[PDB]
Amino acid sequence: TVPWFPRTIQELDRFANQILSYGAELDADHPGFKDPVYRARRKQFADIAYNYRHGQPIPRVEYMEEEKKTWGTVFKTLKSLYKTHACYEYNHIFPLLEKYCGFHEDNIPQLEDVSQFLQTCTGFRLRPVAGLLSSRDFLGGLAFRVFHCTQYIRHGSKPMYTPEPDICHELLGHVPLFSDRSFAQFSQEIGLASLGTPDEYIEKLATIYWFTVEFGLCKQGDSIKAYGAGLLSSFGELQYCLSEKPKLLPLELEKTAIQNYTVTEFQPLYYVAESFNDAKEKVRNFAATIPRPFSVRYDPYTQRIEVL
Ligand SMILES: [Fe+3]
Repeated sequence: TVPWFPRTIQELDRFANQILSYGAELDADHPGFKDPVYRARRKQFADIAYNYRHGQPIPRVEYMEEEKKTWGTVFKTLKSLYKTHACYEYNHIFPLLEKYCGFHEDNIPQLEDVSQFLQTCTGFRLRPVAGLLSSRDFLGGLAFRVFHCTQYIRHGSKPMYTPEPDICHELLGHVPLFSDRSFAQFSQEIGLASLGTPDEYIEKLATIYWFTVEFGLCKQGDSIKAYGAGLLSSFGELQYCLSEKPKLLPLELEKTAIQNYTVTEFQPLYYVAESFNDAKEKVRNFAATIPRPFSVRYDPYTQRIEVL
């Protein structure tokens, strides 16, 4: 048989009831483990994601001074590297995010405002997400240009560290790239390639996602820059990734999809994309080889996937 997949954007609502219910915040080594206030705050954000329904505005949240401080520290520290380390598309949109979304050290941008801004850029939109979605569900949302986004922030005791994505990572790492046309298309191609795809191939696409959307390097003229969200939200790894230490290889999906990696240390190897249009073409070609008895297409006019 073929695994179920949403045919309409509203159907993404099925995902909220298929996440991992025992999150990282519950682990003994989590920065906020012993903090009961943090614990309740996280549950509060998880309840918002749980009750969220496609089409609704994303609830605004008054962040505490402590949380704004953690955001400020992360913002301030990462900002210094973007001009020289981030890909052109990133730096091109950041000023706009600062002007229209309140991307500033003293303020944590609200997801609703960021979502509206993205929608006017590429039709991408955000949906608050509780915890960990399976790769199949996470990738599936991209097909509709929907990005499942965390709303909670890392624990304040370790502002430069997070064992999971949190709002700083989503907004400083992912968001600026989703405002780029080609990137949006490229991201969506991965999502489309995952619809109704067999588990074994979902894993291949998750790995490709890891080496592009999360830890990708882009060719820029005769130079190289970072566009991966995991890099763009990592002070240490962002500087490291463009140094002489890591091994760099051309994005080549047949090899990239099988490549192992660990999410604990700096990546020893990175794949370099020629451009987002090219990475998009490569994904499309790779999707072609995935054994699926059907073809899928997204119709932005009706917000439905057409199955051939
Ligand atoms: Fe991420």
